[PDB]
Amino acid sequence: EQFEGFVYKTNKNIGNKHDERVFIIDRESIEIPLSRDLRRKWRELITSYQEIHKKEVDRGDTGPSAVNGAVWSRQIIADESERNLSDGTLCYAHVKKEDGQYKILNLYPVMITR
RNA sequence: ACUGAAACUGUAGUAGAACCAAUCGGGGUCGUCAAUA
Repeated sequence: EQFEGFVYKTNKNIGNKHDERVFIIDRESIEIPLSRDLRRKWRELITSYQEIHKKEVDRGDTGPSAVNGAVWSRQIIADESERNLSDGTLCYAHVKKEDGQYKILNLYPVMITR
């Protein structure tokens, strides 16, 4: 198939990780209102990612001590610009179907998330 | 069409009486962290 879209390149965050993912915008798409609730949740979650390892990042560790062959995930080393959910920022959305509608629970920077 | 003279603003009087630098706090202890394939 031929597709187009964007690449959600994070980094080699895990030792078994081989691939980045790219968002096949060429096809089906669904738009959902961005509430202020999801905005604060993102900022709080991304603050958590960036603050938790601040000591490890500042002392110059290239990746988390507990996972070998791996480097900081994009959201951790990214700036506070990442912490603000600005126009065209890429995400994973945690979603379910209810009342016949796609409810969105959270926005997450990675597949298996904090 | 003759300058008055002479005279300590001084004497007595404790910036002091009362007031707590003090109240609370085991030098203690477990699972997280990373995200894909």
